[PDB]
Amino acid sequence: KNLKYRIYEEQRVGSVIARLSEDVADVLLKLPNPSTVRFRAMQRGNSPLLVVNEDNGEISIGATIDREQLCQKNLNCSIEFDVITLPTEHLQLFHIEVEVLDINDNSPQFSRSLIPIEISESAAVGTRIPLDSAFDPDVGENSLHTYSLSANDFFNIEVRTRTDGAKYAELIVVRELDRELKSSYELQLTASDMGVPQRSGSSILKISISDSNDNSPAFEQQSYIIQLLENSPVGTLLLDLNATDPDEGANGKIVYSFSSHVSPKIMETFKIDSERGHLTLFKQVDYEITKSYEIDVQAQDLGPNSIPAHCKIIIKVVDVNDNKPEININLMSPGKEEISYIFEGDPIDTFVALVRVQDKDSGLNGEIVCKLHGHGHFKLQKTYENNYLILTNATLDREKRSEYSLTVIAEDRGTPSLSTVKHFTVQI
Amino acid sequence: KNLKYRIYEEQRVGSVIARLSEDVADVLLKLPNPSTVRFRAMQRGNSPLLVVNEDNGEISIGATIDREQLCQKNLNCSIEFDVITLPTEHLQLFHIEVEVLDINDNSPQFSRSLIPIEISESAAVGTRIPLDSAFDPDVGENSLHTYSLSANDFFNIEVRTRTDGAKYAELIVVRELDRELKSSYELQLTASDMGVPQRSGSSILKISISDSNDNSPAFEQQSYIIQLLENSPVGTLLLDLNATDPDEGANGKIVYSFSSHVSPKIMETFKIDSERGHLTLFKQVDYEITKSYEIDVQAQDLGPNSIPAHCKIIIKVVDVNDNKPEININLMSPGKEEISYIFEGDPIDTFVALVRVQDKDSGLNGEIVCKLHGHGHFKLQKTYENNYLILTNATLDREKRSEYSLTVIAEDRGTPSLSTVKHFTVQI
Ligand SMILES: *[C@@H]1O[C@H](CO[C@@H]2O[C@@H](C)[C@@H](O)[C@@H](O)[C@@H]2O)[C@@H](O[C@@H]2O[C@H](CO)[C@@H](O[C@@H]3O[C@H](CO[C@H]4O[C@H](CO)[C@@H](O)[C@H](O)[C@@H]4O)[C@@H](O)[C@H](O[C@H]4O[C@H](CO)[C@@H](O)[C@H](O)[C@@H]4O)[C@@H]3O)[C@H](O)[C@H]2NC(C)=O)[C@H](O)[C@H]1NC(C)=O
Ligand SMILES: *[C@@H]1O[C@H](CO[C@@H]2O[C@@H](C)[C@@H](O)[C@@H](O)[C@@H]2O)[C@@H](O[C@@H]2O[C@H](CO)[C@@H](O[C@@H]3O[C@H](CO)[C@@H](O)[C@H](O)[C@@H]3O)[C@H](O)[C@H]2NC(C)=O)[C@H](O)[C@H]1NC(C)=O
Ligand SMILES: *[C@@H]1O[C@H](CO[C@@H]2O[C@@H](C)[C@@H](O)[C@@H](O)[C@@H]2O)[C@@H](O[C@@H]2O[C@H](CO)[C@@H](O)[C@H](O)[C@H]2NC(C)=O)[C@H](O)[C@H]1NC(C)=O
Ligand SMILES: *[C@@H]1O[C@H](CO)[C@@H](O)[C@H](O[C@@H]2O[C@@H](C)[C@@H](O)[C@@H](O)[C@@H]2O)[C@H]1NC(C)=O
Ligand SMILES: *[C@@H]1O[C@H](CO)[C@@H](O)[C@H](O)[C@H]1NC(C)=O
Ligand SMILES: *[C@@H]1O[C@H](CO)[C@@H](O)[C@H](O)[C@H]1NC(C)=O
Ligand SMILES: [Ca+2]
Ligand SMILES: [Ca+2]
Ligand SMILES: [Ca+2]
Ligand SMILES: [Ca+2]
Ligand SMILES: [Ca+2]
Ligand SMILES: [Ca+2]
Ligand SMILES: [Ca+2]
Ligand SMILES: [Ca+2]
Ligand SMILES: [Ca+2]
Ligand SMILES: [Ca+2]
Ligand SMILES: [Ca+2]
Ligand SMILES: [Ca+2]
Ligand SMILES: [Ca+2]
Ligand SMILES: [Ca+2]
Ligand SMILES: [Ca+2]
Ligand SMILES: [Ca+2]
Ligand SMILES: [Ca+2]
Ligand SMILES: [Ca+2]
Ligand code: NA
Ligand code: NA
Repeated sequence: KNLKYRIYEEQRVGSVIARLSEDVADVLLKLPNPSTVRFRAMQRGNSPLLVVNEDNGEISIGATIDREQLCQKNLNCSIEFDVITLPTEHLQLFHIEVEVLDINDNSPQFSRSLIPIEISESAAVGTRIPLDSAFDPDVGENSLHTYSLSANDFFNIEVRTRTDGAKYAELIVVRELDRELKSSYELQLTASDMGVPQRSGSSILKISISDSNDNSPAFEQQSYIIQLLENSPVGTLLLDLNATDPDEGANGKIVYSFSSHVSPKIMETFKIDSERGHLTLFKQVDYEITKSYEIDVQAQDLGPNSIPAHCKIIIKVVDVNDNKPEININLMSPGKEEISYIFEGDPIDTFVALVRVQDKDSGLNGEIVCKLHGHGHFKLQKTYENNYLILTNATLDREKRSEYSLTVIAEDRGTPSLSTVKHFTVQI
Repeated sequence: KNLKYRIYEEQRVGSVIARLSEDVADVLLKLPNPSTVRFRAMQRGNSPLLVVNEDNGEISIGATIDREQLCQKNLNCSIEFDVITLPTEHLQLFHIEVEVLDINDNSPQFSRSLIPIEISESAAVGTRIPLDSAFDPDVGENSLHTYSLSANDFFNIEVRTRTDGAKYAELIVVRELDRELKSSYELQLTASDMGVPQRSGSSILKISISDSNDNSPAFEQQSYIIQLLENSPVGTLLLDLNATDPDEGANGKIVYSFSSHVSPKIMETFKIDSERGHLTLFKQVDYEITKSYEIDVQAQDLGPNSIPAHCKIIIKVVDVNDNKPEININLMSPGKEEISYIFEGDPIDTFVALVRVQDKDSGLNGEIVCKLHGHGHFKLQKTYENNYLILTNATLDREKRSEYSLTVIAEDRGTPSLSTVKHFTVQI
């Protein structure tokens, strides 16, 4: 005869499932000498989960019944057990089937306690990252049901089911990440089943935010006015530029250089340190040639898709008194630097020489005072700016002196003052 | 007296500019013997540009007058020089100012003929790149006025003016660039002034498009279904994955790996080649333990801000006949494998043995044929699936023989078939 029974797993050893006397009365009481029958179980002596009492026919749990090690994740679980009546003469055969129900004696569990995941700050709102699945060997209501993520402002989870039915958690970036502000997170993922009592397991996700090159260098200020004495030595520090980049590694490492469009002249006279940004002089400047310079400097990081920053540096040169006045004396005489005077006297206010002075410099450094200091009484008459005339101031005397020596002094209004002197003689 | 004249540069040497005798008549005609006066130029510097005719006072070009070498880029240009009348008796002084005008005898020119510029395809519509400025030593309308860029579909040009008045060209990205399609451009930039005849100069732009990581790997298919014999040797090639990335260098170098969320079990049994994508078996499979696998494999490039690609590989394991049938024979005898039989003549169909068979496999590989072989007159009667009884089939006349030896055959319906044999003796 066939008998079917229904138990819960892990019940205490020795508990009775059924009593043959009570359930197979129709068979036992119809044998010869009903009270003399004895029972024998048909199993091996290794791990007998069900046992029969040979004297009264009690079917009781012999060893622990773990549904999980027995049927794994199958919904249907049942143990088979054959019992026979002794003696052999007209023995009966009882095939006993015990359906095993599952209790919730297993909590959700994670493979690893630390779940390291790396996310680039570039990751767009909506990015999804499947997380480790917890394992719950139970079945039905007792198996893994849902997940939950510790409260925070940047991540969520959606619970999903894959092809085979199992459930898993998908991490979702819901707010724009920024490594420059918060580089790492630590959040708790909790899996829980739907059993009674409800069980839970948990793991910690260590989210690390990798840097992307979402920031370019920045200058303190964009414009600069530098004054430079035209006599500064090669190597003078014109300006130490400082730019900053919040990014990490190469993305935040800055290189300074002259903008790609700078004129060659600027590169001829100035040099910029690629690493520290020391704008230095390479060959001296001359106010008498170019009075100003408009340098365009750029700073760019060594990261990908890099946008550069730029600042403008105006170098204004200032004049120094590095040019001495020039004296030119011109005469009517076609040949030489000598002024010919009539042997026998001459009239007053007679043209002797034209005098022109000039100074390369500017301002007071280029303004000239001219003085005539010959050994006599000639007069230096102004005609226009920096152009004077040399004339006489009284009637001369041939007999007294024949050779004259005149000296012109040109002295600019600079400090230190500079001056030159020229000499020429008057033959009469 | 002051005299002002207006001439053009580069005029034919020897041409007459003005006649002093004619222009200072109002002064000469008030002298004694106006017709005897002669003129002398006060030519200063090592620059003999203009000459005076001593007899009539004609001002003629002594040497070529190049406005560019004299006043450079200044609007106001003039040569100043003093001329005097002979004889000295009340000689006159004429200050002459000769304004030199500019002709368009110089074309715009570029410092370098090839202008190499590098642009990353990531550069957004609107990016601007100031380009080298050409230099035109002319002045006014004759100097650099406008620029022009060879016709194209990806770049535009805007003309600009800097603080000091000079003009420059700003390159503009007008349409989204894509290096994967077109890696370089070559465009002609022409600077032209506004003189008549209009003169022009040109340089060529070598535009290089640097690659950015704007593409992630791609798989041929999204999922793959693999059937796998549970007896395949370690190393069987399950699948050769091919992913492609159009990017350059590291951006296009692909790495294959198991997704970070795969279970340790999957990594215990499978291996993926990081470089070529060879999904191979690491530890043999057993259909009797796990029947399928859902592998999540990813391929990502070695570039920045990299998004990985994903493919799902479903491995269906298939049963083979790799388990032999198992026989359990149970008897009355508690000690050893001999079944003690009633010495006295027994009736037909008397219990001798209980026999159970089983097979781990599935389908025909798990279907068992059970057969009873022996000396004679025994019957193997089925009770239920894979469970039979050994009984007697004739009157046990002890006289014939006392010892019997019986052999039980379990042979599954697999291919190749597997079998188990049991032996036990029947004493009467
Ligand atoms: C992934 O890419 C794999 C590579 O295939 C190429 O990839 C790139 C580089 C391009 O060239 C592209 O055009 C190619 O597709 C690809 O695997 C290939 O698959 C084919 C069949 O699908 C294979 O052809 C078969 O080759 C074997 C062996 O020959 C090879 O191996 C020997 C030993 O190493 C070498 O000496 C040879 O030079 C070959 O390289 C043959 O035995 C076989 O012949 C039999 O099968 C064909 C039909 O396939 C019949 O017509 C014949 O009559 C025979 O019955 C084929 O010739 C090819 O070998 C293989 N190459 C690999 C793996 O490198 C794969 O399909 C792509 N996708 C996936 C999902 O795997
Ligand atoms: C760029 O930065 C440098 C360095 O400044 C220092 O380092 C940076 C990384 C930042 O952390 C700064 O906050 C930090 O101060 C600047 O150079 C520094 O300039 C100052 C003056 O501005 C120097 O100190 C002065 O030196 C004079 C002359 O001897 C004294 O009379 C003053 O009493 C005062 O001490 C300082 O020495 C100098 N640093 C070094 C290392 O030489 C630099 O100015 C700056 N660039 C710009 C454009 O501001
Ligand atoms: C899993 O169990 C179902 C449920 O039915 C069974 O009912 C009892 C008879 C007993 O067997 C209990 O353990 C189960 O709860 C099975 O469904 C039956 O399957 C048989 C044949 O397989 C079929 O003839 C019946 O009609 C089915 N019953 C119903 C209500 O539809 C199912 O077969 C079991 N699956 C496996 C793989 O064993
Ligand atoms: C030029 O001639 C005039 C004629 O009157 C003189 O006055 C200048 O000399 C100065 O003036 C007189 C009044 C006297 O005080 C004399 O001592 C002055 O030096 C004369 N100048 C020169 C430089 O010879
Ligand atoms: C230069 O010439 C202009 C005419 O274009 C005139 O207006 C100006 O006065 C001149 N520059 C001077 C006088 O400094
Ligand atoms: C057992 O003996 C009977 C007697 O006729 C016979 O019919 C039967 O075939 C025998 N058993 C087997 C398995 O042949
Ligand atoms: Ca259990
Ligand atoms: Ca359980
Ligand atoms: Ca559970
Ligand atoms: Ca950021
Ligand atoms: Ca940066
Ligand atoms: Ca960053
Ligand atoms: Ca100088
Ligand atoms: Ca100077
Ligand atoms: Ca001076
Ligand atoms: Ca010229
Ligand atoms: Ca010119
Ligand atoms: Ca020109
Ligand atoms: Ca592209
Ligand atoms: Ca690209
Ligand atoms: Ca790529
Ligand atoms: Ca197997
Ligand atoms: Ca098998
Ligand atoms: Ca088998
Ligand atoms: Na610096
Ligand atoms: Na491959």
